Amino acid sequence: GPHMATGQDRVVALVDMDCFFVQVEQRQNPHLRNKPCAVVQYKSWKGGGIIAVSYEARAFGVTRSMWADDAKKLCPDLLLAQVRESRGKANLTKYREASVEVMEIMSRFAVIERAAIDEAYVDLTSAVQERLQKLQGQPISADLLPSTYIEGLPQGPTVQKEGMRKQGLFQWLDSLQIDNLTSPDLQLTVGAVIVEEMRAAIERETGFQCSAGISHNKVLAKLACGLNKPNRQTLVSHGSVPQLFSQMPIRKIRSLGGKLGASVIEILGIEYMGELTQFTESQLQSHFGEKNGSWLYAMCRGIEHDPVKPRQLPKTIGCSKNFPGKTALATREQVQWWLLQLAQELEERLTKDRNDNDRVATQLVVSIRVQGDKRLSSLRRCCALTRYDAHKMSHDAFTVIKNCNTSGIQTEWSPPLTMLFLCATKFSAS
DNA sequence: ATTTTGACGCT
Ligand SMILES: [Mg+2]
Ligand SMILES: [Mg+2]
Ligand SMILES: [Mg+2]
Repeated sequence: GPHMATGQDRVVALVDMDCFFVQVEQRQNPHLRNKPCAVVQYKSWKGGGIIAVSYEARAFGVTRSMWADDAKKLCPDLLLAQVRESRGKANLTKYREASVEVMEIMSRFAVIERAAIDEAYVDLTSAVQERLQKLQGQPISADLLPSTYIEGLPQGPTVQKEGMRKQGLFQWLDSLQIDNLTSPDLQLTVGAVIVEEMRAAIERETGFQCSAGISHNKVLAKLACGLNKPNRQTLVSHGSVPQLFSQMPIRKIRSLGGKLGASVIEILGIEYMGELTQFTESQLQSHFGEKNGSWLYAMCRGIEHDPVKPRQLPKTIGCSKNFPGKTALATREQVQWWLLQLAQELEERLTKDRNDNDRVATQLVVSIRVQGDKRLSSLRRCCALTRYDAHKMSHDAFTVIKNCNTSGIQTEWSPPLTMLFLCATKFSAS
């Protein structure tokens, strides 16, 4: 009891831009605003592959990883914006630059960890301490939390969505003990006030709306963020965890959506995160390894210690192209031309990175796939990156892969290549 | 024939 650590030491937020690439295109083209629309890359094969979907289009069943032609079957009025194509390939620069806009706003409020192009974790512990001092024991008004849900409320003894939201927030604020500055529930509540202000700043200064989760760690913040989308934020308190986890499929927790979570389900014969509490830490370690076992033992109790890392910039700058079916590169000239295209985009992005961020990549990673291999990568080789020169980088990549050609013939490349990937890594200050 | 990314853990 008195020594049971409860994982209530931090306030952590996860901010997730709503249907991000779609909003970028809708800001640029007002005709797309408030319409079923999607972002598609390429157009020739089946109308293009959808990679982002507005909530209006999601209502028709349109999803990511859908061909545009099939999406149009579900949603005949679906509007489409195409990813830019440069040097023969999709180019995501517009979305990377929009991401920078949002990340730089978030960084004015607190230390952020860039988790993906459209999401960042925020460590709000210190900001919450400061705001609690500025308030002077003053109660927190519902008006400070106009888009916040309290997960698990209302409970106990209106039929509209905003009405339920307000009833739950009222119950929460009515229970709060605002005079105890060390109360974790109060700390989370102030965190949510700050996140309201952060999301308001993002929308005012970029036009982009986002959702957010506020809790005591990254996994719960991420889970909370998805509970009320779009354009809303959700507070998941420590006390809400038992009910929340009692019917939460294991695959919904970050890192359990794949083979490990499937093994948890199969080996333990359970379905819901909360069912994990009935195993000892040693039992979970025995099935899933020392680190996974300890992590699961604490996580099913709502506890995790993974820090919000101070990293606003990506650690790698990469570019890749698949060559599916019959487009597979079967000649040396082909391989060299496409290595050059990838290397030129990489050089452009690298030079911009060096100017903006005072750093230089030192390693070039080359990865290829050969036809007939279920693995995403068939071969991954590194070499030195000493000069931001596209021709040199393409030559080096060719040098490190050229012995993969099993063909005895001079030009022909066998087996044909279905993927090329150049990645700049190992940055150093400059 | 989703494609094009990005981070991290294992050995
Ligand atoms: Mg996201
Ligand atoms: Mg998103
Ligand atoms: Mg998504």
